[PDB]
Amino acid sequence: KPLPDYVAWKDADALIVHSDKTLETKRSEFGTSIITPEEKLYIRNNVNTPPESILADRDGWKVEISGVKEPRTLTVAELKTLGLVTAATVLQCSGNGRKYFKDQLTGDQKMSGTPWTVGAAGCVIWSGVPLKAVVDALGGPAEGARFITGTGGEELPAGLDPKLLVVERSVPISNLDNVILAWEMNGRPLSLAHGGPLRMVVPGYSGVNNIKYVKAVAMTEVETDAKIQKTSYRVHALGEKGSPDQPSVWEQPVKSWITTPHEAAKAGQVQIAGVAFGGMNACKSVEVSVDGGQTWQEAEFIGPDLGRFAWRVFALSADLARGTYTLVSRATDTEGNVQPEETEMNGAGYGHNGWRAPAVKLTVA
Amino acid sequence: LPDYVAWKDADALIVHSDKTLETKRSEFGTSIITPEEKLYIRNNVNTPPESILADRDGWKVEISGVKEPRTLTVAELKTLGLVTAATVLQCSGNGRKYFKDQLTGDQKMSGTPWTVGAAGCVIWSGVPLKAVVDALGGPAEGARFITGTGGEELPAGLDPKLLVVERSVPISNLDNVILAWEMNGRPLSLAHGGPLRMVVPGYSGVNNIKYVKAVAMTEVETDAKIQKTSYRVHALGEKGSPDQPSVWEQPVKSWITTPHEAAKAGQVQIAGVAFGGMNACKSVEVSVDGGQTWQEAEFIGPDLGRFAWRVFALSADLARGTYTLVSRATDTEGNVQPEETEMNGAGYGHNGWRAPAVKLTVA
Ligand code: MSS
Ligand code: MSS
Repeated sequence: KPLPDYVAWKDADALIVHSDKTLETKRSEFGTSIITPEEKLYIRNNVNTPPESILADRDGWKVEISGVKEPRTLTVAELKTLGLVTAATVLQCSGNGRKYFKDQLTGDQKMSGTPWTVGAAGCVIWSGVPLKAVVDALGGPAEGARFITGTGGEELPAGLDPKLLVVERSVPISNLDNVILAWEMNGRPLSLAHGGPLRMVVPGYSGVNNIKYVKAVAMTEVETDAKIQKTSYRVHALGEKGSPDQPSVWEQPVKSWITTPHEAAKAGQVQIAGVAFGGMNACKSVEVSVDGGQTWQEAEFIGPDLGRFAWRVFALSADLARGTYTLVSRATDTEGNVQPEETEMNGAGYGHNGWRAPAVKLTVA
Repeated sequence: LPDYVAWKDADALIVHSDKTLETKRSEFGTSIITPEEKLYIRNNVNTPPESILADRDGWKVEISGVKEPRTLTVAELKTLGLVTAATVLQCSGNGRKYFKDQLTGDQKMSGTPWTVGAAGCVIWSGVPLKAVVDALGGPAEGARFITGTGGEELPAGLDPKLLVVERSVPISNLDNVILAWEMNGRPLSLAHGGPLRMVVPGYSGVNNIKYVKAVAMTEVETDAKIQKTSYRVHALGEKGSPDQPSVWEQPVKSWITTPHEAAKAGQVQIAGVAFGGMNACKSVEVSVDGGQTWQEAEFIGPDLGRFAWRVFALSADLARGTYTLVSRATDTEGNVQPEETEMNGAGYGHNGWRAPAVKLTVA
């Protein structure tokens, strides 16, 4: 399957093209430098990408800020005057790990959606303006405000109900201090593929909440009742419809997976590495096992600490005999949350973080 | 753009020569890490052919000056350890333009007139030299230097010492030195020293040997031209000689990176990059009036370590006019940038705060 027009610049050999809206990073392509190369970063769109014309005048891009004491519309040019913040986060789809839930289906049980393994995730550095600074410039939040609600800038088709298609998401207002209106990713102007010219980055939260080409940010008393917030991206049992009484895919859980080696290794000393994060919290420690979870050893963190929303690279130096190993990692966050062996089933297949499913088969020769 | 860097971003680079590409001041970004396609280039000799990347894991490195000396492949090196570190990769020439501006009368200085773009901050990943040396029994008794040899093919007939890119640094750097196969998450490019590079954190660019084919623990510095007489700190009109200081440790330095030319009157975000070389940057001051008044700046983004640089920013409310933006950094040991750097003949190691001032026209 060929790389779509809007991501022709990406690295075809590093990606699994599930659909034109769905590209997964290969497990062997994450690297050990923490930061995921831009041309290898995964893609997940719910609707078609806007035209490249929206990047012609980046500084002219408009964002309606409401739910504040002094509401008005500000340009990216203006936003650039109000502040500057840089932060590393784990950008991951709630769908990441869905394949593993599908593997657990018995009988006539069925689950739709992209069968992501581990490649629907990356760690990237964002740069932009803190939402707090933007809200404080406009007098602060309106009294009684409970949510940050961001609206994707895609053109909606005329005639149809906009709420059925709009990419609009709501997160609690306690995230205000963390939220970034970002125009830059990994040192470059933000690409169209990843939400340029401006993206609402919500650290620690799942991909869906990080709104590409954000054209509106509202401090609201209620969640948006858009389809994508009200019934979609909800955690429910098999056979249940989604509904707003259920937990939405917000905070990311503690998670990890092994990234290297991916298939083969020579007998003797082998460096086993991977990535680990705690979502809202930093990863405190990681254990690695070469025998599918029977025996565990403490791993070392590799590289610098990019913050509690980022991931760490970890490594275990293992001396291995000839054979077929089953490499798995189990991470713990700073609050004591640890990955389970398996994740409790849910109907849409969101938020997998089990350690057994994503095991790497290492043939040691 | 030359063949070996055709993948780079032409609009982000100033092409001085086929061996010399400078990053534009407006292209550093505020994410700390310098985009690979925008990273500067400085070669002393022609780049090897792209064929050396065909078999990366098969690339050979002669390790000597150890108890049990032998040649190891990149494949083997990958088994011995793993390390990741962010460093400031900067040419000793960076800032040479500013030294040339200080020349009076019939004084002359050769070399690329770099301003501030002969530098980047990048994440390396590879194997610690210490682990490689420990696997081979440790350093030979009496070893004083880490000497690395560039893998370029030398022309036959000519004295190899006149052209070889071979550099020596003190052995106290052993714990920091990385034999790196990866940069910013990707396999290391040919342009930046792939398939394997000797990264010496805190030291100037010249010491970070591309396509390293030999690493020796030696009792003496290599007497190669590039080490013995070149890259030495001397006065105007003096020849270089090995009694003089070599361009080793980087001094505390900074420069403003944004905005680069224009801004609207009112609130303006003034940002830049700062590092202490061997030491972390502790603090940065920014001035909008060419050094008459100073204000403390904030650090922006995460701390990538003592060898890296920090992004800093000052939020300034500015009236209409023409400002002169300058930054002055201090390291964790109290070393601070001077206004100007003492002159030296080859124009190495500029770190003054006045010369690299940005002219901001506020409308
Ligand atoms: N505007 C917008 N935004 C947005 C969207 C769309 O569609 N639109 N998607 C989501 C999702 S869903 Mo699941 O949870 S993941 C995800 C993400 C992805 O990212 P990238 O593509 O950059 O990777 O994004 C996010 N944001
Ligand atoms: N092998 C080799 N390496 C090498 C060389 C040569 O020539 N060769 N150069 C130096 C120098 S000098 Mo003055 O100090 S700066 C510098 C650097 C740069 O890097 P990039 O190009 O990658 O950026 O490199 C380094 N390394």
